[PDB]
Formats: sequence, structure tokens, C-alpha cells
Amino acid sequence: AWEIPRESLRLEVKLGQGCFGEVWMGTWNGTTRVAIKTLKPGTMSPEAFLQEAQVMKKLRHEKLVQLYAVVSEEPIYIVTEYMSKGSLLDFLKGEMGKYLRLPQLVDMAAQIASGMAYVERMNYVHRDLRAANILVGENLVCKVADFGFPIKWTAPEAALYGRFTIKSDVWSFGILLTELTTKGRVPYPGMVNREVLDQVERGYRMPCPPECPESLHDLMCQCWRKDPEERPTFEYLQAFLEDYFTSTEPQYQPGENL
Repeated sequence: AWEIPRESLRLEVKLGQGCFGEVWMGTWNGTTRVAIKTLKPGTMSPEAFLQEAQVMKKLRHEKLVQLYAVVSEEPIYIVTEYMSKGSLLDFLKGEMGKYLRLPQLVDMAAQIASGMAYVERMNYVHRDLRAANILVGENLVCKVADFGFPIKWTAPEAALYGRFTIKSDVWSFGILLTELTTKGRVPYPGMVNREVLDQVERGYRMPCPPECPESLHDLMCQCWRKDPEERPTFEYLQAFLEDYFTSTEPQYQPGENL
């Protein structure tokens, strides 16, 4: 019942492509601006698509990219709401990067934590939370996306022993916060995957990014606790971030970059 006929879709502009397929901006039923994520032929059977797509179908929150429709015959299409500004990663590195300061950045983080707070209540796990999988819309709206490893964003337990939980998502969120505060820089500068895994097992943590208030770096560090259960909830992360400039940094002053 999420199913629609293919010719309901006008694929117009190519937006990019990944290991699993492409993403197009498009038009639905001649009237509705949409995004379509195309899956490469041979990635998944129709019966196998039903089993995995249950999650994206049950999740409906204002801070997750909304699924609109599905074409579950090869090649499989996933039709979702259209986010005008692309990925948070591109946004942070682009021309807008320059002008973003802490208040905008923390507000973006709060929207994201809210999205994940919803996933948390629903008892799901994201598994691939990072700036590249957040989409930006008008008015600096950010929404979590993408439900199809990248070790630098992955919690130790999950990278090593496949222990993926909401708490491993929390760890990735902490890494996302360094992306937000460095304007999109790859975490652990200079370190390759193995060096990262070794160091993180030995207790290494990224330091406070320049101009970033120690209080926010504390939050990152809490997200990075060795012990998954010590890690804060997204409910906490969301409330902390929404309230940040009153409750936590009431005397914040603008700087050159943050």
C-alpha cells in the first residue's frame, strides 16, 4: 500500500550516486516535488525488499526524511520528501560553512538528536549516523536519512563485535558533533582506520575543537564512553542541545569561526 506505479514518477535531475545506486530529484503524480533513491538491479529481490523496508515505513517523525512511496519491482525506487540543500556534509563544507556559528550549529544538532530521540522511543537503531546521512532543507532544517563500514563514526563494540544499539548510535552522534563544530572535517585527522581503532581501544578521544566550548566537548566525551550504558540517551542529548545557550553556556560570545 506504500506501492505506486513507476510511471507515476518523473525522474528529472541526477543529484548524486553511491555504492548501492543513484538519487534523483523528480516529480510524483505530475504535481509533487520528490526525491527518488534508485537501487542497482540485483541488489535485492522484491520479497527481500519488503522484509527490510518495514522500518522506514513505520518511522514517521518531523526530523526524519519522510518516505512517500515505493516501487518494489526491479529496479526498486524509494520515493521520499525532497530536501532542498543536500547533505549536511556538503552543506558544512560549502559556501554556507563560512557563516555558520555555534548557535546555528547547536540548533542543527538538536534537530538531529530529536530525530534520533524518536528512533530511540521506537526502539530502533540507525547504524550509520553521520553528517553525510543528514539532509538539510530550507530554514536550516535538518533531518536524519538513509537506511540501506565507516569505522571513524562507529562505536568500538559495534565495529569489533557487531554490537549495534541505540548506544552505538549515540557514539556516532558524538562524532557528528565534531563534524558540525569543524565545518565538516573528517574525524581523527591524519589517522587511518586501523590507527583509529587501536587508539580508541587505548582510550584516545578527539580533543576539544578550536573555539568549541569545553562543555560541548564534554558532551562529545560522554557520547564516547567505553561503556555503552554510560552513554547518554538522545532524549538527554536533545534537551541539553535545545537548552544549551541558557542552561549551559549563558555567557557565550561569537568568535571568528564558532
